[PDB]
Amino acid sequence: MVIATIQAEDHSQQSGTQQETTTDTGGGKNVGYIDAGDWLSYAGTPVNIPSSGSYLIEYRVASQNGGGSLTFEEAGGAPVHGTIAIPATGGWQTWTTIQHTVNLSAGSHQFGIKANAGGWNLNWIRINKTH
Ligand SMILES: O[C@@H]1[C@@H](O)[C@H](O[C@@H]2CO[C@@H](O[C@@H]3CO[C@@H](O[C@@H]4CO[C@@H](O)[C@H](O)[C@H]4O)[C@H](O)[C@H]3O)[C@H](O)[C@H]2O)OC[C@H]1O
Ligand SMILES: [Ca+2]
Ligand SMILES: [Ca+2]
Ligand code: NA
Ligand code: NA
Repeated sequence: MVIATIQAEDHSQQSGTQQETTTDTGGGKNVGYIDAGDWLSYAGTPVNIPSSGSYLIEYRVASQNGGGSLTFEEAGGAPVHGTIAIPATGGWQTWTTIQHTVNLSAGSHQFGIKANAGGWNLNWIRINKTH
């Protein structure tokens, strides 16, 4: 069951990135020009987690050459929830969905993403129940 879909471009604050038009399914925009140090805050749109436990986080990503990684966290940087490697997809607008699990406490969260290594674009993020 889906808890939230967050379009990557709908950040309340950011550093070092730029929006661009995406040709991915559904159109709209993606965040691009993501490099080490860059970040996206979704603190403006808190998401409610109904119960403590495991959640599946999905990211809609594109990467010409691979090598990227990100850290999913609360905005401001702590606690950190998890990290994920972003694979090469064949190009900047060739999209795939990647995923990992993290533990989240129940209640209102203000999420953020920190790029540890660049080379990827982000269309949206999705938070899902597991159990
Ligand atoms: O006396 C009564 C007033 O208190 C009441 O005012 C309402 C109070 O609630 C207001 O909504 C608030 C707005 O802030 C939200 O938290 C933010 C969530 O995003 C975060 O990024 C940010 O940092 C937080 O500050 C909070 O959840 C929400 O409840 C509302 O706008 C006011 O109208 O009005 C009725 C009076 O009788
Ligand atoms: Ca950048
Ligand atoms: Ca988008
Ligand atoms: Na492409
Ligand atoms: Na980089």
